[PDB]
Amino acid sequence: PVPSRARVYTDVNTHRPSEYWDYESHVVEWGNQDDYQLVRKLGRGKYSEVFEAINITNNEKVVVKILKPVKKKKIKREIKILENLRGGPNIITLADIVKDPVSRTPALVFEHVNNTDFKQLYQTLTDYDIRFYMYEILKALDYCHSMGIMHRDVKPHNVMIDHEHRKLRLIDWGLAEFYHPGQEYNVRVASRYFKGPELLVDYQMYDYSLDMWSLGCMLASMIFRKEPFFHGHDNYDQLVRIAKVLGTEDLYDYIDKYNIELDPRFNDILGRHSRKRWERFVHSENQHLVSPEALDFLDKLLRYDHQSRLTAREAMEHPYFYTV
Ligand SMILES: NCc1ccc(-c2ccccc2)c(Cl)c1
Ligand SMILES: NCc1ccc(-c2ccccc2)c(Cl)c1
Repeated sequence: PVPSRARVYTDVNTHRPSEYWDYESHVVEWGNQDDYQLVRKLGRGKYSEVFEAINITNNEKVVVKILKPVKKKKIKREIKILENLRGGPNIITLADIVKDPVSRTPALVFEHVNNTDFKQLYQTLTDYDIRFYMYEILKALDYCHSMGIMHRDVKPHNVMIDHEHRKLRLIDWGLAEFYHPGQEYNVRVASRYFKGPELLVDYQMYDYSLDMWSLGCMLASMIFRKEPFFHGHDNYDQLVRIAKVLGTEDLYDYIDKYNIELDPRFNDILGRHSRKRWERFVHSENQHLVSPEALDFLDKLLRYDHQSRLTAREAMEHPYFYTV
């Protein structure tokens, strides 16, 4: 394959000492698990259990994410990234890191967010509310990309919103990684519906722009009330769903530009598809959320070529946000 490099924040890690990005060498220090009283279970993740808790020293609510220690290197990575990003705009705050002695289990302690339900959001949110929260996510992405970090798991479940206080936090940094120009990354990242074409075609030299594709998927589902927008049933079918909207001609131009070898599993499923106009997804139920500025902004995010997508900073300057 042909090499690629990010158009922005290309060398931010190159120009910092190893301590910043070498998470494997990072020394993790535990807090006191006895400072936290678990209140209730909030839910269960792939390799984690999330609880609402009280910090008994200051009577503040916190969230405790109990990790199933499957890979130590991955836990060190999440911790180092959370420490590096601590205090950034709309980044979840890691308040503490604790361990249970007997069970020998690590846990991350976060600021608590009174999360407004997803199904309770996409019907009451206005055109303004969509622009407002999209801009809040862009603040978090431009910040983490400026800090040389790709989130790699942008999706609705990883965006906590306290609607009453118009407060947004980008969470679950467990798949995040440091961007190093020329580095070949694992493509088995992000959640199916939000995976960029780069991942689906096994193009490893990707960058922060992967997050901009995921953001585009979120925007499309919100303005069109079609959740998820690209409904793949497996990773191969996910590319077919994208190709049914973006068309197969541009898919091959992308493969040719980067000299990508297309997996034989695509042979019988990809077919031939024209490019669809964004206006065809407009209906009576969603027309109050769609505007020419909304469709122009979406068109500039949902592009096969990872290099041709708007950066988070370029996205923030789009006319779609003139009212926020
Ligand atoms: N003081 C009550 C209590 C008990 C166990 C844990 C715990 C569980 C798993 C991993 C780390 C800590 C915590 Cl956070 C609090
Ligand atoms: N935690 C679920 C959820 C629901 C809706 C949105 C949203 C809101 C406005 C614009 C785009 C997405 C987000 Cl960011 C998260």
